[PDB]
Amino acid sequence: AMIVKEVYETAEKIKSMEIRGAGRIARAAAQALMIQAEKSKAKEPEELWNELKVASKILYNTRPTAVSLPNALRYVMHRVKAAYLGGADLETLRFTAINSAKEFIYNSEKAIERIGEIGAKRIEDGDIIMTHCHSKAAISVMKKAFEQGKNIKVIVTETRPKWQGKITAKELASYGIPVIYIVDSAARHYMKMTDKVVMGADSITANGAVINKIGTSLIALTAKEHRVWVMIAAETYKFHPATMLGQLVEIEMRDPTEVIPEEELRTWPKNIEVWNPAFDVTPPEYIDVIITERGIIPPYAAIDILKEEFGWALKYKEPWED
Amino acid sequence: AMIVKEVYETAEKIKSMEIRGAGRIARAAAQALMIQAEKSKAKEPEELWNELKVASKILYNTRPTAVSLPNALRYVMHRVKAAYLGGADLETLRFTAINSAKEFIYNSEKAIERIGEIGAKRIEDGDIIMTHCHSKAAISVMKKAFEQGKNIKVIVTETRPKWQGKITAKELASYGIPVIYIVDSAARHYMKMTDKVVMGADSITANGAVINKIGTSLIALTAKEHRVWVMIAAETYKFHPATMLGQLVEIEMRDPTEVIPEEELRTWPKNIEVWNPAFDVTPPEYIDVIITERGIIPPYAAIDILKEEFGWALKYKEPWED
Amino acid sequence: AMIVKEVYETAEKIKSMEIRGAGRIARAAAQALMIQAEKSKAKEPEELWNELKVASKILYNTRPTAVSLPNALRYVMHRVKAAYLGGADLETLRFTAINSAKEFIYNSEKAIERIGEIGAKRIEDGDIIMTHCHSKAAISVMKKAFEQGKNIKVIVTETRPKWQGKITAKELASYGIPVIYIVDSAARHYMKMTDKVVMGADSITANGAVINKIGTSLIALTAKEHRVWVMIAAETYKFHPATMLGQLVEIEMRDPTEVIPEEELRTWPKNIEVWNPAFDVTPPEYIDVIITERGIIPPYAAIDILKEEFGWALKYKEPWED
Amino acid sequence: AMIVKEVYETAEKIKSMEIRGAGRIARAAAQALMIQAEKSKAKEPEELWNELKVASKILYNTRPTAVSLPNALRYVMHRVKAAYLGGADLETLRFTAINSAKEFIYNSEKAIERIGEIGAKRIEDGDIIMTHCHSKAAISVMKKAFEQGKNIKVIVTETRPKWQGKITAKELASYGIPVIYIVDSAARHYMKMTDKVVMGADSITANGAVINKIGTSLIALTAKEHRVWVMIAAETYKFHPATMLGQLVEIEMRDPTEVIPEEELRTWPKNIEVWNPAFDVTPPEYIDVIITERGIIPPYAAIDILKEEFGWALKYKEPWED
Amino acid sequence: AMIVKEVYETAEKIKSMEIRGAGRIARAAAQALMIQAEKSKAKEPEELWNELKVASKILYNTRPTAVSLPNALRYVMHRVKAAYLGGADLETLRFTAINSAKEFIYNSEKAIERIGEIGAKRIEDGDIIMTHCHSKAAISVMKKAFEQGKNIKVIVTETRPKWQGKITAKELASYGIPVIYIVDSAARHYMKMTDKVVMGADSITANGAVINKIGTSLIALTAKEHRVWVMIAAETYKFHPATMLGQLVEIEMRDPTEVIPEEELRTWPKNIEVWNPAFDVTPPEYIDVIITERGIIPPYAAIDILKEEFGWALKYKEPWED
Amino acid sequence: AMIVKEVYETAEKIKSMEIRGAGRIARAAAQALMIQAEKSKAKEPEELWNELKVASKILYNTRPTAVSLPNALRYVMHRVKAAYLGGADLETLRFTAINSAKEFIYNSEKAIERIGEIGAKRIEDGDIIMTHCHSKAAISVMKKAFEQGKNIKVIVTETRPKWQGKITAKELASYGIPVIYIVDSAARHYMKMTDKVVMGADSITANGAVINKIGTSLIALTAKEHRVWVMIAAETYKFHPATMLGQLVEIEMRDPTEVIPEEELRTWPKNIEVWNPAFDVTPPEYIDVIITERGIIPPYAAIDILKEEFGWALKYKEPWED
Ligand SMILES: O=C(COP(=O)(O)O)[C@H](O)[C@H](O)COP(=O)(O)O
Ligand SMILES: O=C(COP(=O)(O)O)[C@H](O)[C@H](O)COP(=O)(O)O
Ligand SMILES: O=C(COP(=O)(O)O)[C@H](O)[C@H](O)COP(=O)(O)O
Ligand SMILES: O=C(COP(=O)(O)O)[C@H](O)[C@H](O)COP(=O)(O)O
Ligand SMILES: O=C(COP(=O)(O)O)[C@H](O)[C@H](O)COP(=O)(O)O
Ligand SMILES: O=C(COP(=O)(O)O)[C@H](O)[C@H](O)COP(=O)(O)O
Ligand SMILES: [Cl-]
Ligand SMILES: [Cl-]
Ligand SMILES: [K+]
Ligand SMILES: [K+]
Ligand SMILES: [K+]
Ligand SMILES: [K+]
Ligand SMILES: [K+]
Ligand SMILES: [K+]
Repeated sequence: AMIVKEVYETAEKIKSMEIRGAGRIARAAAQALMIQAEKSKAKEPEELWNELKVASKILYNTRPTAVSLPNALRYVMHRVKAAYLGGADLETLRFTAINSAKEFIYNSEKAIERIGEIGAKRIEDGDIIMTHCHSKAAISVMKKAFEQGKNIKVIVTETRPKWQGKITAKELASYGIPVIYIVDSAARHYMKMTDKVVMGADSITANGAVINKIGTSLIALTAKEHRVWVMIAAETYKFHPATMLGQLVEIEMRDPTEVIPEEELRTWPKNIEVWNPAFDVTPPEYIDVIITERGIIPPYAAIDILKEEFGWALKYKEPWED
Repeated sequence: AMIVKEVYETAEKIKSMEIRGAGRIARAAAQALMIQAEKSKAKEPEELWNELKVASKILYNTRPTAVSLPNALRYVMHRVKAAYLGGADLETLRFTAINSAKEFIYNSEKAIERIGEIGAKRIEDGDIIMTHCHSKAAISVMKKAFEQGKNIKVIVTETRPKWQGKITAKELASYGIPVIYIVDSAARHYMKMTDKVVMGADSITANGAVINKIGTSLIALTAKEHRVWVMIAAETYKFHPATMLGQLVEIEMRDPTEVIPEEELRTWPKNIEVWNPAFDVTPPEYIDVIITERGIIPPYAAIDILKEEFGWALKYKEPWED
Repeated sequence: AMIVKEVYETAEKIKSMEIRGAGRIARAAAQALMIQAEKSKAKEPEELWNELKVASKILYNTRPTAVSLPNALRYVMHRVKAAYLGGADLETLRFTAINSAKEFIYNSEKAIERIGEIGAKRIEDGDIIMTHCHSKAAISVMKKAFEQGKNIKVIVTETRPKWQGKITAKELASYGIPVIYIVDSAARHYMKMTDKVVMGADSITANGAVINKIGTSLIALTAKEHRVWVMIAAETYKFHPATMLGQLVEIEMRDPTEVIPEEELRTWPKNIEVWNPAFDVTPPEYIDVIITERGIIPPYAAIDILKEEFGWALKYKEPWED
Repeated sequence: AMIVKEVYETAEKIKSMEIRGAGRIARAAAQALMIQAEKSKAKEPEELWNELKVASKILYNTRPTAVSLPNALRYVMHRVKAAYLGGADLETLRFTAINSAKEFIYNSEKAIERIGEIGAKRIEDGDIIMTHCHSKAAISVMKKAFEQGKNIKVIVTETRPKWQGKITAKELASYGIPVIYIVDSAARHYMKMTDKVVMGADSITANGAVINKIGTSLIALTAKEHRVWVMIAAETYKFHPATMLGQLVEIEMRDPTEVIPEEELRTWPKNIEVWNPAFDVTPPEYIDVIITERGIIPPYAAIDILKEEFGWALKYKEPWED
Repeated sequence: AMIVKEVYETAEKIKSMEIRGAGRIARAAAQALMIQAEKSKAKEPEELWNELKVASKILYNTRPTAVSLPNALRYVMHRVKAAYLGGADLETLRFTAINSAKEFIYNSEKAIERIGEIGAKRIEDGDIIMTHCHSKAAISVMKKAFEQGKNIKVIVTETRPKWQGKITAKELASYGIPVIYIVDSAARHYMKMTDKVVMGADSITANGAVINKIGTSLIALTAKEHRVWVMIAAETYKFHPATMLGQLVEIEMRDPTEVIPEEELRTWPKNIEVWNPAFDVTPPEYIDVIITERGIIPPYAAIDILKEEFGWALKYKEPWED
Repeated sequence: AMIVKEVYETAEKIKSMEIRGAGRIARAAAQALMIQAEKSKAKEPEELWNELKVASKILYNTRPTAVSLPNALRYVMHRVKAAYLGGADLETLRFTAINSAKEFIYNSEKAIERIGEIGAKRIEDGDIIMTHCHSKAAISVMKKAFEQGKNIKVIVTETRPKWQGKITAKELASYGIPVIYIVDSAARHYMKMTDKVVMGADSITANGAVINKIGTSLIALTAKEHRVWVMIAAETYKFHPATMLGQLVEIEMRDPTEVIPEEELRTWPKNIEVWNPAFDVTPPEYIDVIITERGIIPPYAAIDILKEEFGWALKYKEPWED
């Protein structure tokens, strides 16, 4: 297949984390499919279809843990598959792909804005909020509550090894929100003064577990310990359909040099191994609510989001497979 | 008073953490008093006594949290005080100081070796041990168990912000112990595969609480969560006499530029504050045993170590005060 | 608008708690809209519509915490509103108000009887049951169990500050049920002998939390500590629609002189503040089941009752608004 | 009245536990109805209908606790009853009974197979799995994970008093799976080395509680203590519809001589009573997932399985009742 | 036999709770013995000895639960008994009684002062403290922290049925301390805002359990739930020696008319029983420290206080017994 | 050495468990050293010393887990050793062996009686008590309570694999105590009706952990879940000195054919391994008190019993070593 440059570059940027965060990765995948479709020099429906399948596979094979990425490719490719198999001609097939992409992208933006509005109602004047990593859905909540006049402060954890917390601290301070920045290890120490914990998600499973940046689960555990509300801000496309049929979520292991720079690491002895898991699993007993664009649910209702939105597709193969 | 150079330099090195770890800080303080005494050009007992009081105050005012430092100065200064007040002449007073210092220093070395031997009996062939920071008492335990032929591995957490875990990983690997190095945030994720947790202490309180490097308490919490043994390796001079009469232990707050380098931090906006607590408090319910040079105790027997060894001195003022 | 006397009187009696209990308040509110529609001297539909709107606002601004009140008002006014906007003449609009209110009242009564039949199946012969406040729904359960010939005893807590427990003790004893009356403080001490706890609700939230009379959450906490089943008897109109989209339930703060009578309180020093929250929040982890007129549910299924009964109205404004 | 000997023999064998296991019991009851219908010498539909009702009652009165049995009888009898009341003639009613019986049996076999395929995806290479009693649904899970090439080992508890664990041990070993066999008392002692607990169910209630062989609740309690996953493998026909309306599940008390043999027991004095409950109740907080043939659910979604499959029947009497 | 009216009046006042609080009751008993000895018209030592024994018995039979009372009687009577049996003459035995009484009283006053000084060091500036009942030992703590210039605020629970919280509220406010006054039921609701719980004790047992005013156990349970420190301020004479040898502490059941006044209660039907326990048992896992006049201890060191102070007396009968 | 027949026989009977129970084993071991000293035909002290050493080694290499055995051996042999090294002639050494052994036996018997008197004070009229295995110390408690006229019932668990519970059930019933006999698996199911749990010990460690018959820790876990008091009746010679200096208690693994009789086990597949741990470890958090002959202690005071009774011997070698 003739795959445009933009697919390869998007995929590279997803792998190296120049494009990061689960929502954004998903939109970048949709965007990459859109562009494959705009620029295809294919002449028959079958050549575009083959290109879109191949592009989808390229994009799916970047980072495994955030289900947002394949849910975006499915959103597009289910619709493209149905049009192709229904006898669509070339320009019809192209436009199904382009318009599906745009639609996912728009709904993603709108879901995040609505999660903001719903989640902000739970934030109260004077609240100290602790967060972790950098999540646009969680930030949407904190930004909105501040826009409503509530005087909040946010405790931002630095989020080793990639320092996502620096992104969050700078962004929240740019909206005028006072920030306290701490190392991850200090989360129990400051949990007494915290009123709420607001974090994002990469995948949410059928039984209510949340997969999110390495350390989330520790934060949640000590939050529960201290009876501090744990709120997870997550779009419907963070819910993981394959877990309904027993699939385990793969935890991505990333390069040890994100932890210890190559310069330093090559001087270390062989009998030291560096392990660098980028995500951990938080069980539902430590989460009080998930804030989606359709409402607040307990984590044990994740299964209902999945049955409503994604169950239908589980009988079929992935829409990009042969 | 005429204070020798070595007192000022020791104190500076303690403050900047070029001399670090609670045991070592204490020995460096004893050592500094020893040298003030060796080199004093005082002519009367009262001039040396005044110099030793002043030196003690200099040393006490470096870092507040590890009670090892004042317990060492007390060990020396109680003995010096009693000799001075008993009418000691100059050379007698000098030697009381020098010999007391040496004695603390020797007993410290021997206590750590014995903690090693006692703690190693609790480590079993095949054990995966998790640790935090860099503690010579904890390391003594792991080194000894490896010397006994037990095939162990150690999970070393990096210990932000000062990276003490790098010291530990390199030291344990130099003895031939296989090391797995992880960020602090990954401690819950790897707690399932961990058999034992072995950490040090800076201060242990009357009710059994352990004050140790920022993050210890999170590690302990998730250890308890997973029914993983939490063992604290601590010399008797880590027990904190003033807590028997209600004293709270001060948590040292260190410079924000240890978290975010000055180059980067000066570019950040004013409405971000960086908080850098160097220690946290682990309650006794999350500790299974303390390994001292006199045995294994439950954390609730800390009070007995204190009553035996230090209660006597609480009626009196600090031995270096006027 | 020409608001009839029974509306003002009902509103004063809800406010002063001469009419109290969440179900009874809701039925009284529907009865008041009923009497307004009956006696209105309106000539136009637009005039009666406007009277019912104003009556509704009066009734809604009485006590904030029990969502039964607005759910009753909505039940009548969604129906009145749809009639009005579909051109109903005067007598059609009138009958729609009167009939919808009678429907609400009749369904409320049947729901309570059915809650009793369902809940009584979980009560066993010889059971000691502890309750709190005065809940018609909880009493329905206990009364039905006793009529089945189960030999029960009920421990009734006094329920400060308003003494609702006196109502409960005399009601149960007048049905022939043996009663043990205790102070709220004694709930842990007698939890060892209790087999079941049965309490009502004022509001149940999307995440499964139960808002009920101050003290409820303490009793639930210690029931859970002791593995004593906590059952909340509640009608579907106790479920709180706005919590689906993030709203917090307002906790009513009633007058200090309910706690300390005015004649005593005026003599107390100024630096004493009396705080009188009329409700607390029991988290779903301390509740075993909610008994609704449609069946036994776990508390985390509250979101399903809400989705199916109330979710449709949330995109619209309140049916009594301009 | 003219009941074939296969109905009586099936009943005897259920009661004596020659036919045992909840799914197998349900298959054997459907089969017994099948045979009554095939061999009936009835000449009129009302007479066949009577035999099916009497045979249903005889099979229902065998063992109380596993709801699979009545759910099987209902599956056949709801269909038979609708055909009888719809005017079906003899051969039509006969066929309805035979074919409904056959479908239940075939659905049961397929459901156990699908549970295996779904549950096996949760099992990872190198897993130690603990199980209890003998459950074909739990075994299907382990058998499929092993066929996928996962090197698992299974800890099998003996399961007093009837020794069902001997069946499990010999069966898993015949498939190639290594087994560690222990007494029920040792389950906490080996919970440290276990990665997963996989058990079956007799009845699952509307609140998510699982009723299973005596001792299950203990294993789940200590598994929870240790953060070991508890997975319950259970077909939809193990869900108990009467619990939706408050019914308590009856715990079967079996003969004391299963505990102590008759010869020994008759020598014991009369102030010893032997108590032999065959099942216990595990609360939903100690269960991570239930694996049904429709997917993985949190136990709190048991109510959703009940609503969509069984709720409809609750307004009617039992299809075998007069 | 010739008992002075002050003994009888002291006893009446203890029984009616005109003299109340464990420490005050013990002081009043020592004082009553003092007065019997001062005013005795006995002419022989055996006759004074008899009066002291009879008066001890009368004071012992007033209120059972607070061990301070018998410990005060023992303090005086062990000394009196050793003087009588050592041959003391009249004036010698008289003086032994007077002076032992005086020492107990003076030691009690000093002990409460020292508890204040020790406990106040645990209180930090800005602390919200919750308390229960009226305890002079707990109040000494708050009063001293305020005198040190810590801006504290105290949540005082009303303490039904005798309203001891009104004493506490008015007393702390008279010292300048702001008070929030609430019903006992609201303790969980305000536990989120509380930094510390500070209560007293009637008896502390050999296993670390604290027996204190009804409701204490509830407050400690929810404090533990919230990670709020529970501190018990208690003199050494609140430790219960008979528990070392297995004795159960008797929980006083007081008149029902303290709960419901006589006038109302006589109108109630006979199938209502009012139960009025005046104390409950808080287990040691819910207590962080006991603050004695000898220092801070974990509750598990209660046995050490008992061993060193009281153990000696357990082989003897009560010093007032024949 | 000329070892008498009774030593070899006693050692075989400990090994085969014809002599079992930790206290009884200890008394049998002392009785065997006694008989060796009685019948020895030694001529020199050095010869008898050497016989007693060898006899001791034989007796110690029988069963490893109950420290009562070596503590008995030490009791006799510390004394024999000190006599020998202080020049005792033949008859003096002999008498020292015989007398020390008789002293151990007499003190063991008195300790058990006294444990009974102390423990029975914690048992109340109407109590349901659950026990496990067969512990003379626990039986002493129950038997004394029943002789005081407390109307108790005892739930006795069968205690697989060796059925020690049959011994317990018949012993208690022969004293007139009502007995309910159940399988170990049923302990959680009947924990709701139990008021107290009373069990023995084999070894108690420095950190407060109790090593007792397999299953003990499970019963303790669920007692704790249900707030049922767990009391361990144990003599001071059940406390384990070497744990003070870090030693782990060896858990005895007994023969697989205790679980599955040889005639059945030889027919089972090779990939089944039967594991038969005779003991487990109950952590101190699940124990309320230890009842020793010196009084009630919390489990965390085990270290005090050890320090005062046994600590002195730890710097020396075992008194039967070369
Ligand atoms: O764990 C991360 C980022 O992972 P990484 O940095 O590894 O992509 C974020 O919390 C989620 O992705 C959700 O973010 P959002 O709410 O922005 O979707
Ligand atoms: O918390 C630290 C180091 O603090 P820092 O790096 O701030 O000195 C170590 O665990 C203890 O000091 C004990 O170490 P040791 O066992 O070596 O005394
Ligand atoms: O909290 C209360 C009463 O509040 P108040 O007395 O302040 O109105 C009752 O438990 C519920 O309202 C339920 O009662 P019911 O089941 O009767 O609706
Ligand atoms: O409790 C038992 C057997 O009871 P019994 O031995 O008393 O029949 C099994 O775990 C379930 O019945 C599940 O079995 P399956 O998964 O085979 O249905
Ligand atoms: O329980 C009470 C009072 O009981 P009552 O009101 O029944 O006497 C107090 O908390 C303690 O007695 C401590 O008091 P203090 O610290 O004053 O000794
Ligand atoms: O664990 C057992 C017996 O082990 P076994 O039967 O394997 O010897 C008993 O509970 C203790 O030994 C205490 O018994 P006692 O209190 O009688 O010493
Ligand atoms: Cl709310
Ligand atoms: Cl051990
Ligand atoms: K907090
Ligand atoms: K582990
Ligand atoms: K109970
Ligand atoms: K495990
Ligand atoms: K708090
Ligand atoms: K119980």
